[PDB]
Amino acid sequence: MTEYKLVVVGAVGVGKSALTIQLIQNHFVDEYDPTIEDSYRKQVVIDGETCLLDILDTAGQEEYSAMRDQYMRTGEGFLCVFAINNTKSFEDIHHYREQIKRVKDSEDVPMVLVGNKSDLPSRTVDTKQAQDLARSYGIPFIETSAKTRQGVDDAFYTLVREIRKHKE
Ligand SMILES: c1coc(CNc2nc3ccccc3[nH]2)c1
Repeated sequence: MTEYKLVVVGAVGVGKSALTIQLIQNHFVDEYDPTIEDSYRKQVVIDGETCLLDILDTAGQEEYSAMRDQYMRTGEGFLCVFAINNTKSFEDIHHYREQIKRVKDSEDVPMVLVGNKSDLPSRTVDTKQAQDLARSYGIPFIETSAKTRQGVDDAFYTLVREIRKHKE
């Protein structure tokens, strides 16, 4: 069986806990609790093939910098999730990308750009911003609304295909 090493990252105030739980047991929790290290693995059918998704959600604080290079050495797919309500996270994506690219040590990297909290009326970061920024990276941007379950699975399937075809 094929294992997809994916890691969930982002900023504080986005709610990665809801993103992980929604994809695992299919539940949405409004409660925000900072998780450090939890195991999130589930078998999903990708394009007619059942595969095991090995996902590890990590911290998003600057307090945890030493363990950064650790999970970045095993994780193949980095889930850079930001929030449209937080324009800071939009910028932090570049810094995070820089750190990731620093560990990856490669220009070509199959990653995606997804944002949460798209259900909030306080949209600080508009679509044009992300869509235009994606042009510089060379990777598409996907809107992930875990609130109403829109784009959740869709954005996850594309990532797998990009990585699968890259291994071929
Ligand atoms: C118990 C503790 O970790 C596990 C699963 N391992 C695991 N390695 C990973 C490396 C990168 C991303 C997710 C990963 N997930 C089970």
